[PDB]
Amino acid sequence: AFYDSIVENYHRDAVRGQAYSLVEKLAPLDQAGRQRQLEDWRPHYGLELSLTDARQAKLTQEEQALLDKNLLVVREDFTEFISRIDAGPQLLDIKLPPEP
Amino acid sequence: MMAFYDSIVENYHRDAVRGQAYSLVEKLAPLDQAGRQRQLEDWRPHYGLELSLTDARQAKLTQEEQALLDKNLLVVREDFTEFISRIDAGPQLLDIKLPPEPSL
Repeated sequence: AFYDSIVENYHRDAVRGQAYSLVEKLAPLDQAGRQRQLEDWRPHYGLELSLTDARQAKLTQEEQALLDKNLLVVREDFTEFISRIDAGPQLLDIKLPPEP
Repeated sequence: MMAFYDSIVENYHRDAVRGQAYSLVEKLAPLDQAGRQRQLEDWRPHYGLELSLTDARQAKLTQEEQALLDKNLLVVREDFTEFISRIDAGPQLLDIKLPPEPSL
């Protein structure tokens, strides 16, 4: 719907730079290096950070098509963001802080 | 309880932006003035946020807001769309603005 598109694109815009900077540090690292880098960030981040992939995330074909374009997949009422990291299958998951 | 509502919204936005600001400051703080400007220019084509440098004079910070910076907490402004962050012990601060909002 039009509301959904505009809000989704806005949050895409608000988070794409954040995702870029996290990916820029994660992409050169191996699997263990990525997990350690996530643990290093967590005491400084209000966002929930984790690694995932299309199977663990149950990505639809439309969502995979976004990742092919290096666009953020937006889920969970505009609070979860999934980013391509590189040419490989492992993805970055970013969640906004929990609400009170 | 709507009487405190602005503190809930402020703390939420501070929580959502504090990590972003930390990662930006980590790159800016070690750099001299030319390096900070260069780094900002390299970031902009990858960011939907507006990124700039400011200080307490040109931001017209209140004492309350300077008190937050002294604690390395984000100053939050402009309908929770602008965030000002301490960079180091110097006067130059980081200004972060969310993307333009849609209009009816």
